Amino acid sequence: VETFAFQAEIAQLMSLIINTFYSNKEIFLRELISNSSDALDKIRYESLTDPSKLDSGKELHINLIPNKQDRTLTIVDTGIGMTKADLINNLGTIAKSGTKAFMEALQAGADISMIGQFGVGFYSAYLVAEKVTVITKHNDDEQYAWESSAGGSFTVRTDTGEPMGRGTKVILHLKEDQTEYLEERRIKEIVKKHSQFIGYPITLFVEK
Ligand SMILES: COc1ccc(-c2c(-c3cc(-c4cncc5ccccc45)c(O)cc3O)noc2NC(=O)C2CC2)cc1
Repeated sequence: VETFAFQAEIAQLMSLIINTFYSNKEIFLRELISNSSDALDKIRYESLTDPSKLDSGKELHINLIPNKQDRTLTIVDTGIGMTKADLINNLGTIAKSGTKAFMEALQAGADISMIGQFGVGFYSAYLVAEKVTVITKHNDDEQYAWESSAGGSFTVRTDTGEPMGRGTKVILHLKEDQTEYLEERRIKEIVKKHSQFIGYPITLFVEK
């Protein structure tokens, strides 16, 4: 287990998201679905010239998995997946400018829902989650677990859990007052309202 500090700007953005009173929290789901869609686009495109890249799984889709017992909402995709360098360095590097621009926009009146326009929508997860754990697997690389409860640091480790074929699994450990996002009807509403134009199947797993 290695522990890292977030880039300064990103840590500041996370603090703002966590501490600003903002009722329209449902936007987190659209942003995570959008990220999955981008990752799916990437593996789809790469497979067009190298179909062996789908040996780790041909289906390109997104599953939404609420679990009231664990108080978790899981967003799983079979996209390209992330490398160790993605988790430690690249995600942060490619987000820096958008983060700075988003922070400036906020100070100048813009509202939190604009976050996705700046390419940093992931961090809206912290509107509803006290901790986010992400398992990811890129071809020809190992499975990793990323995790953060904010507060300025994240961890990365090699994951010895159940093998994913390829893709990314975002596990939102929800805040006690945010359990509405574990309800079937609510998730359906949110997906229809914000994520109706995604080129991959989105499947809601109903709890038994
Ligand atoms: C918007 O920018 C990005 C950056 C990277 C990705 C991405 C994901 C992915 C990432 C996040 C996510 C996005 N942002 C921060 C995250 C932080 C921790 C864990 C997942 C994160 C996620 O929620 C779901 C995913 O399937 N998987 O592979 C990817 N590779 C790329 O796309 C190559 C740069 C081309 C998606 C969007």
